[PDB]
Amino acid sequence: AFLADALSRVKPSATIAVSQKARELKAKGRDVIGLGAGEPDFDTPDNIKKAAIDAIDRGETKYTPVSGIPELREAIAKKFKRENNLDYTAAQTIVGTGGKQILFNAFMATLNPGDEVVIPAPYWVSYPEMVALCGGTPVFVPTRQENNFKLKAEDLDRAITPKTKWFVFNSPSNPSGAAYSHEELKALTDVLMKHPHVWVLTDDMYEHLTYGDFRFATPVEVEPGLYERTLTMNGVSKAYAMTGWRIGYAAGPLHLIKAMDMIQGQQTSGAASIAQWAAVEALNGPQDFIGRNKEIFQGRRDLVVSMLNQAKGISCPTPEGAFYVYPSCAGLIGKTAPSGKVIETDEDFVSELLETEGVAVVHGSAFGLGPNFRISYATSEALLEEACRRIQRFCAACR
Amino acid sequence: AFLADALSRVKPSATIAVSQKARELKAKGRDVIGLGAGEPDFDTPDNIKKAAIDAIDRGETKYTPVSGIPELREAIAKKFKRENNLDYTAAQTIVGTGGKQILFNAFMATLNPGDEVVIPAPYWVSYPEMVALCGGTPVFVPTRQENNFKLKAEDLDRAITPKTKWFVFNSPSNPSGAAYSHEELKALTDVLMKHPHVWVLTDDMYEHLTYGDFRFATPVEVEPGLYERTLTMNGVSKAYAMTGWRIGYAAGPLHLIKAMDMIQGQQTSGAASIAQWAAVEALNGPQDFIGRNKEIFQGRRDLVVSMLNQAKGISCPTPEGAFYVYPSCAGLIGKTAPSGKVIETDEDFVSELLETEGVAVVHGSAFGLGPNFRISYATSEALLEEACRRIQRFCAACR
Ligand SMILES: Cc1ncc(COP(=O)(O)O)c(C=O)c1O
Repeated sequence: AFLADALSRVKPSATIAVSQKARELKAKGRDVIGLGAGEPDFDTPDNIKKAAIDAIDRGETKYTPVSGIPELREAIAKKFKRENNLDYTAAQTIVGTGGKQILFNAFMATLNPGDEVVIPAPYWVSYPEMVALCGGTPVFVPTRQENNFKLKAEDLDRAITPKTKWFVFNSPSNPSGAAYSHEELKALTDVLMKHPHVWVLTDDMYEHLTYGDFRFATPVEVEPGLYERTLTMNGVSKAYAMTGWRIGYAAGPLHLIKAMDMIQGQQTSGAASIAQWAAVEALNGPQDFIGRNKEIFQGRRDLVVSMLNQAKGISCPTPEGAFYVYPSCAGLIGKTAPSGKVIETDEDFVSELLETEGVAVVHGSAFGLGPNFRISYATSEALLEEACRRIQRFCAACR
Repeated sequence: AFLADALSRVKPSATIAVSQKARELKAKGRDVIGLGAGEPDFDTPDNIKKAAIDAIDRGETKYTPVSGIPELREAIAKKFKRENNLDYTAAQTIVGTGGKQILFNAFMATLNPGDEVVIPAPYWVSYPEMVALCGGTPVFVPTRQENNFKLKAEDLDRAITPKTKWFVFNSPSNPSGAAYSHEELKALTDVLMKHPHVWVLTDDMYEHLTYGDFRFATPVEVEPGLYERTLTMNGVSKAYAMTGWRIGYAAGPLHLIKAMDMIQGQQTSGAASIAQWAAVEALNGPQDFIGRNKEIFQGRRDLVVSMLNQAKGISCPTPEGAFYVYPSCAGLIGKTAPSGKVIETDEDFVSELLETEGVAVVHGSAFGLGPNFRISYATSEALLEEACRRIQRFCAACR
């Protein structure tokens, strides 16, 4: 037909559908609280704004090298050494239009029909969509809430086959907020060292959003033996409240970086020049924003964890990173919502919650693990408190 | 293998190669004049820069709708009506990270194995690279310099087969600077009306760079019968000297725009927010920059054409738009260059010109039609004059 056969491999997005239903409820006058934000509710710090404005003033308005301006590729190589104790040259780095484009082109540069990509559940839904669009086969490995949504080494090992090309490792996790300690990650790298053909795609986007005394670690830092088959991907979107600017980056083996540069050159050429100069300042400038926001987010996390565990039938683990919680609604399965609807799935729970209380969350089965739902607490404490009060009232009314 | 088989369908780029030898020669201390620019030498106009700075100041730093902020999509729909007398709603528009991403995802959203894409030669080198990467088959149809590189209806009709899905229409053209009059375009749309399965991808990027009394016309304006199978693509890169900002756009039928949006959502999630607000001002603001640059560029064109036609063995047509000339070196084929090397191909002419005179151009066979070479006159008149003198000296020394 006219559209590519490949598009049929991509399942419709439950997350966009939730945003759409919420938007429809607000349009007809309902008081809706959205709990699906994927971006901080803070503006970009002034120092980053000023650097962008400076680049505009100087006339940095021309095409950049496809893989990034040299100032930013250098800043990225230094960040990987300074923050993650990894050794990359600037030539091993690539700047994309979002971390999204890094992941997309890593897959488009590598996937052939029959290639498998191991994706732990719950997963960010864009991961299997990209793999499927690029023609690969997602292979999902479920985690369990009793293990705080973290992968068991034995489950990772069973999922790997000679057809496995990639293992996607996202810590801290969207949607669960789970974050692997050094020792938890070492158990997984020990498995990967037993399957040397499997490349590792590590999504470190939420590196700087971690709570308490948790210490972030990335796969090649934990296992240097993974250096020649890992793409270490990160970005400024979450850490620096720069989601709109679209700057992500990665570092890895030269032959992969060259292949992604070739595809990126056909797709977008380099990322917006002004946004790249902004990202240079984000990485090289003062880092006070990071510490300030850890405290703000930890308080929001604590509020939501406290309130959700008071709700009838709800159980909420305490996450260690990112700004998501992944509570279970297992205690409400089989009960009758206020509307009369029998709650048979987490999708029923979430759609009844939205209609009855105007609180918009995403059901866990959309991310590969239920009966659960995701809440993003990247919004005000007043809105979180009001939304959790409504969730408490809704759950108490289920019979 | 680890890298995707699709990558092997893309031939290595001669445009990057020549840019490599020029950079290398410059490193050895040669005074190189580069005539392979693809971007205005002027900076982004101040009104656009100010709009960008305003957007930064007030915090337009969040994720946008994937297809673009509503202000820009509305500005695009209004531009297509005001400037091209086309009727599109804002829902029919899509904003991408460069015109490249518009073109790339038009193909990625549609191409299946065996789908053919008719590309007139000389062609922008990225067109067949995109088609091949996405699995399509480029089908080249040569034009003649005697027609100033404008396709004849009979030639278009002979290249269309039942497998043709796309016809790529780039006017004014990179590399040739040819621009089809309304009359000349009607000859091709008359053919396209007889082949209803062929969609039209019209790349109007150089719309606002035309000379003399020429009046730009776009296919759907010429033939409204093509409305339901054309993607009308354009951008701010060339007209507003915004190459580094990466904003391109298109309008077309909703079923294609929605497919392109789905793919763009997986790739970038939407263009840099600050750059979208700059492009709002580009389209809606004063257009004095366009008119000013027509005069400046026309004078550069006249200078380059006249000097090239004084170079021995060179024949330079007068382009109607863009900022390229596509002179023939047919008169030098078989002569011996100053080095003593016999010029067999235009690739030989171009590499000898670079090595002997330090002038960097791109050989015509890279664009599918020779013996020719492309010169960009988006550079100062002093540099064009000096480069053309060197070319004259080189050509005179060919025996
Ligand atoms: C886990 C994860 N990876 C990658 C991304 C991409 O972030 P961006 O493309 O905005 O830089 C996100 C954003 O939603 C994310 O949550």
